[PDB]
Amino acid sequence: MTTPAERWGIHPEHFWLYGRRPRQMVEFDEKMNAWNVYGYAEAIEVLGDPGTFSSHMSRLLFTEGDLLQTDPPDHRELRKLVSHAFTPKVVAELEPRITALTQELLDAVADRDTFDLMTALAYPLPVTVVAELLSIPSADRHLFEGWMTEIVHSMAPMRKMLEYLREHAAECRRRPRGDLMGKLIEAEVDGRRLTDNHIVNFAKMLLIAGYLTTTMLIGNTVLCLDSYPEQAARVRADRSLIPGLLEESMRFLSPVAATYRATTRDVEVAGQRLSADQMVMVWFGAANRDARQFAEPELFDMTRGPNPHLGFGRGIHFCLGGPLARMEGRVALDHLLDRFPELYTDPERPPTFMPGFDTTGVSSLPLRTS
Ligand code: HEM
Ligand SMILES: [Mg+2]
Ligand SMILES: [Mg+2]
Ligand SMILES: [Mg+2]
Ligand SMILES: [Mg+2]
Repeated sequence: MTTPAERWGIHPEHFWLYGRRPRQMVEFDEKMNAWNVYGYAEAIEVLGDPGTFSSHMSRLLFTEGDLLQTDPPDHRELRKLVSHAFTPKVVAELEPRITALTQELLDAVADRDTFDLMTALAYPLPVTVVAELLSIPSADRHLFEGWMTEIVHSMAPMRKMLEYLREHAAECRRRPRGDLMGKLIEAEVDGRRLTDNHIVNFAKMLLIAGYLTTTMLIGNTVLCLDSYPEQAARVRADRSLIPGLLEESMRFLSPVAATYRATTRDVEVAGQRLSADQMVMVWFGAANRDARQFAEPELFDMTRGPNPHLGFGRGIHFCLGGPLARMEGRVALDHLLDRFPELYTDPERPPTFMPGFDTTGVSSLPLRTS
């Protein structure tokens, strides 16, 4: 069966998408001036040692409040403080709103013969969750819909969004409430109250981290359903397969193909000697194709497994929006299949993908009913 990668030429440089093995699981590149980690076990080792493999990228050369760029102990405190807003409890509380939105979005395309799934369902979806968590007024949510689209399209839309979030942080200081913003106002990291800049960077981080990759998740999954008809038929007849389907979609096409790490000391990984102050690229996409961990990794199999892929990552930085992303993917797919009995890709209007080399996901997906 022809994979999505072979059908449309998804990231030809991503050799693992075409069943090709890396010569070594840890390889240095002179052109990139960075170490590449391709193996599953080696990835877990790198991700499991944040003291050696820092997340603070500025070391190799503003980021305060941004969890992605923060190491322990500051990371430990800041994550612990915001953890409550990402639990399965918050997932269940937000589901009816996202369900309603999914219905509304699919009402618009219900009678269409052709439609782009990305612009119809995938793009106008993920903002709502983050907007709810950041207590963005419902009237200002359209602004974030526009801003996030522009940044995806390509500095100017980012400037306006940061400008809004600065005043939003100052407004929430005048309005005390038991939400995520309110807890950030009363928060203490390193024995110090977080300034507006800390909260702005956190808000910016959350918006970026909760948008494009969720969009890629929706796109990639439908792309996989179109490539595997026998498996897609089982999904329509058994909707309880959807959670497993989404997990495999992330293994097969990891929206975040790689994350970045920086060495703090001389370290040996898989016999390779890494020097201090060097960039390390941890390829989630490559690690998800490791046959030492996954049986027949070249095959798409929704029935895995359990499926311990690295699409959400691994370690202390493990995706906080993990539970929220799976839910958003589930609701989007379930209702999409309910509304459209038949969905097909168009050879005349082929799907396009994000150019980013550290990503693997759909940018546009034209669909037809017959
Ligand atoms: C399917 C879509 C998604 C993908 C591909 C994805 C990818 C990731 C990955 C791989 C990490 C770990 C990063 C690392 O180790 O360096 C992560 C953490 C994070 N994610 Fe998820 N994610 C997704 C959904 C979300 C959602 C729904 C949110 C929230 C709205 C979110 C916001 C974050 C934030 C703020 C972090 C940083 C947490 C930390 O550093 O402790 N991402 N995202
Ligand atoms: Mg910095
Ligand atoms: Mg700086
Ligand atoms: Mg099949
Ligand atoms: Mg769920």
